[PDB]
Amino acid sequence: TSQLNELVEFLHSPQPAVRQIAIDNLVGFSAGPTSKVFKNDSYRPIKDIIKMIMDPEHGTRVIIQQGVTILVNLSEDKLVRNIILSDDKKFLKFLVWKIVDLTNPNADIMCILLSNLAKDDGILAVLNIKRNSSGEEVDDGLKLAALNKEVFKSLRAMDCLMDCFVKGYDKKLTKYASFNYLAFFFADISRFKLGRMYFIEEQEYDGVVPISKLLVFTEKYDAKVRREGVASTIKNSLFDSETHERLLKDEKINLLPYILLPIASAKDSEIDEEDMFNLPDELQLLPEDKERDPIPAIICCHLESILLLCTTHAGREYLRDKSVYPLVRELHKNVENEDIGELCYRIVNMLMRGEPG
Ligand SMILES: [Cl-]
Repeated sequence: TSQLNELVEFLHSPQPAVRQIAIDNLVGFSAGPTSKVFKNDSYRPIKDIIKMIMDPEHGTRVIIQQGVTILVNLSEDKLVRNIILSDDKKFLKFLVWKIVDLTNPNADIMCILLSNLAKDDGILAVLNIKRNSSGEEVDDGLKLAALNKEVFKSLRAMDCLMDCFVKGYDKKLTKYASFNYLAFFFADISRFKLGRMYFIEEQEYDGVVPISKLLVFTEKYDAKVRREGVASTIKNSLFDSETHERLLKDEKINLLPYILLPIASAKDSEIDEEDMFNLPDELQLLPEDKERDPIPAIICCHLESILLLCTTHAGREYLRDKSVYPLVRELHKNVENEDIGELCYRIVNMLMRGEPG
């Protein structure tokens, strides 16, 4: 196929029917070598597609679906992501409020787009996106749908996205979405200092430290995406060792048990009675079928978190008192994976150390 260049220009035709036909024929070419065409004329096609998606009148279910599909494919390019975020600031606002709209059938692929955009630090703007009110509202030419007041108590976008992920798993808020890929969004945004601070500080709308609301999903073994993203979010949240003592000893957060459960097993582990007594309550009287997370990369991520918590003496004391060493030892014994093994002994190397001077 030759002259795609002519076809892509019809994306900014004044006639809706033309735009409709153009994007319908272009979505197929957004994957693979032919995707180069969308970067023609300083990424004009991408700007046009964004304009099409946000159109309150002509932005149909299909056009949004096809438009977002294209962007998802093209968002692999750093330069494309830059256009999506900075060229027209309102799109990111449009995107996050559409995800929160529980009547939006394209919510999940929008979560995927959002998670891809989180690779760019421009994503940090999300932390500042807020509404004047719930209920229908106009904002910089955007028609924001009314918030469901029963489930969304905040006017801040980040809080609402958190609500979707925490309460919307297994289609519990919408028949259209489970918001799994918000886990990757959380993972990538928590890499940045300002993103990390959201997750480890108490928020106003519910009076809860956000990272605590994600911990339960470390054991959701029918949602690999959720486990992966949450694991990385926990790890990123522990970047500053000066915050470790507070986070570990906050009983409302109860952080440690949800890092340890994925590496704990009922069948394999040999742990003394005295050591078992010191485990967190959640780790005792495990069910007989309790097994470790089978995916090594997830386990290693949990071990990286434990290793981070070994940075301070107070941290190491806390981990030792909770029988983290026996747990790590048995993991080392029973899971023959060199990456896991290496991390296990790095943790022991730290827990072997006494107090500095
Ligand atoms: Cl999954």
